[PDB]
Amino acid sequence: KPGAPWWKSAVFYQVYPRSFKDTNGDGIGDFKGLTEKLDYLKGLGIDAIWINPHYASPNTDNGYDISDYREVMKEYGTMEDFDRLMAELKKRGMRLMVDVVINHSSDQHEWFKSSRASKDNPYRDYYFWRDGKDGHEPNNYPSFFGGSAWEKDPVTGQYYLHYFGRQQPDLNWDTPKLREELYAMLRFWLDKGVSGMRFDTVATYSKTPGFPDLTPEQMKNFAEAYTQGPNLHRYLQEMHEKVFDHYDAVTAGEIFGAPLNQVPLFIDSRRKELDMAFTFDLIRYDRALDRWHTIPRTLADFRQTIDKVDAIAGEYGWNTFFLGNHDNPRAVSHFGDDRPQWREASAKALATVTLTQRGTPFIFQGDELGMTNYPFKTLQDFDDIEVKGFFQDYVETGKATAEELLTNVALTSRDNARTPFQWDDSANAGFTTGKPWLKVNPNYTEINAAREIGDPKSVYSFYRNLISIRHETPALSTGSYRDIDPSNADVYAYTRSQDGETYLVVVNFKAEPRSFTLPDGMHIAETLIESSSPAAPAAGAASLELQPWQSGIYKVK
Ligand SMILES: OC[C@H]1NC[C@H](O)[C@@H](O)[C@@H]1O
Ligand SMILES: [Ca+2]
Repeated sequence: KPGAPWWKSAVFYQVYPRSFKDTNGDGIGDFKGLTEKLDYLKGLGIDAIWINPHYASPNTDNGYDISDYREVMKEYGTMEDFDRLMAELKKRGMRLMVDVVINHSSDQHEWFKSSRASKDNPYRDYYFWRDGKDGHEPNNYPSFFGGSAWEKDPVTGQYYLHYFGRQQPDLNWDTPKLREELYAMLRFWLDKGVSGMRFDTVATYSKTPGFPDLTPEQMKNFAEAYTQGPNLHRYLQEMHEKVFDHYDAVTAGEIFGAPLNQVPLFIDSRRKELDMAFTFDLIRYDRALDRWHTIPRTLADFRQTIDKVDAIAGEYGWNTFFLGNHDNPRAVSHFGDDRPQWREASAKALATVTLTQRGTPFIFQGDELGMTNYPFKTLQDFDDIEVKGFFQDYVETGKATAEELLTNVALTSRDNARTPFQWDDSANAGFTTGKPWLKVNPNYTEINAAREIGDPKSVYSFYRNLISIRHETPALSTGSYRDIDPSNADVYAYTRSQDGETYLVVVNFKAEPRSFTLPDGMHIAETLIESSSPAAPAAGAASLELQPWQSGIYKVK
């Protein structure tokens, strides 16, 4: 003692409700579906669930465009269903983390309908309204979802700001009354017993006074420029002081776009801002600036990025660790090898990495099954507004052909992570009895929960066993982290240590046999678990012979 907070040793599971489990045949997942599957998650060993936005929403961005912060999304159920989900999680000693989207609201939110009525409306300053310049928009800000970040509203002739979709106007945190409304809203959910909140694009809350144009340089990486608002930390510290200081909920911020060196300002516990951070340096380590092309990287880049992110946590900060989420391609497809002969092996290898990283691991729904990217055939197979945005910015402008967009976005699209969870091999993998909102991956015939749960050699069983091991081994949670050799592009090896106990994690990222020599003086003591291994090393081993994609966790001496 002091002991570590429950969130530092917990294993979280991210549920994208819309695609988890449908119970009424409309093809959309819902609260009753998630509730019916809590035993599944409890059995896997999950301590807490983070659910994507579940509030009233027109769904132009699947929940991230909120029209009423105190009502549940019609598609997911009623408040009664949300309350029941809460109660069932508690009966199982599980915690719930909800998504908080307060960088912007839906343009259907009552605040916006009011704001847009006139320049003198009491809600005018709840958003950003500005006069155009030189015949066009206020400045050159681009939107993440296509075109300008400024939309003209003829009702007043001014433009309103939207970093994301035109139906997601940005909230004006410079307005005290708006901040107070957001705080009351957070208390509304916190009073219901919510255990955590994940703050969507938490680094963009502060806008730059005067909205000057982005420089040519900033334009190439506008995501970073939007995180440089001068009042950001003041706002975060105020929110902590006014809200979180009065509850025992964990806060996690999605720091997208921010330079890694600034992350400590968000998570250093002494600053009283956020408890932990979701960074994207790793998950986007091979993504081009335009966000739809990929750039070839090696394990050397992968581990060096992890090393830099871990270092940033220092002694008072804390990181979450994830290899996938609802905005990125599937982990095994992105970091592993999803070819049939290597999918399971690499998926287990990635699981070992995830569950042995320093920080709070988040498992995205389906990754415990080894789900893969989807085989998109036409641009119409994508539902995502972001893909429509790339079409607008790159195809309609003649920068790329529709075929080039398809070829590339098929590998990076958010829709890859949004296909229905594959429960079994019944119609539409047991996700729905109706027509799914997004097509189920045809590989559900071999990749599904029912098939993996009863098989000791499945990806699921491996995740389950890793989660047990993590729970029983303190060092694998809060222990220190040290990369054995940052320049090695074949075998990822590192140690986790705490209170004199040290563990070695070794993962072969190559589809070929490789060798690993332990550091001078270090020797294998015991083997906790291995995947794709014919035999464990013998006690005292000073080196290991690795099979393709083999992974293992060992106690060393
Ligand atoms: O809200 C905008 C953007 N924020 C980040 C979320 O992960 C993503 O799904 C959403 O579209
Ligand atoms: Ca439904």
